[PDB]
Amino acid sequence: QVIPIPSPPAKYLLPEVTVLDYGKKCVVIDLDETLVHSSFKPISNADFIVPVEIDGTIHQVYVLKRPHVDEFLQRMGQLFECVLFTASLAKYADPVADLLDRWGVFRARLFRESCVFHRGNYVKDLSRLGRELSKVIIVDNSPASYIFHPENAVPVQSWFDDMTDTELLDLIPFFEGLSR
Repeated sequence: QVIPIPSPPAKYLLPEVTVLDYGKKCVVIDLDETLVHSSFKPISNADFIVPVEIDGTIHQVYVLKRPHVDEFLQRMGQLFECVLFTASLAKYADPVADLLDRWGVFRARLFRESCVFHRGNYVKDLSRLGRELSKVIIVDNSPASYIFHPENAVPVQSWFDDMTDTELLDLIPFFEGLSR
């Protein structure tokens, strides 16, 4: 009581759903190989460059945007409570999301701290979100991420650099139809 006790830990990944989000499915979206592909190998046509300090030293990260990601994120931001959920380091993923999400589309961003190590893999345990599970969808290229919840996952192919990819555009009418 004398001096303030540090903040007591939340029991759920997300806060309670806000007003503008009542009645909306929660869509958990992955970052790496889902929305973008990053390397440390320099390329001339990167979409973003992000400097990341690890162990006191600066790495330049080169980020390519999967085709149609802007249009996809824009429409998802209109229809759902969107949550970025990655097993990537927040020091990397956060500044990337700042450049990618220019429109307040993501209600929340969850990184490595929100993933659990299970038998070689980093799992996104959807029962921890604080949301109705029949009202959660996961958009993620790595089935190992959703090992506990494969019924909530629409299959998403890993994306590296193929500019003919249209999976995010094809996701739009799928998600519109289940917005109903």
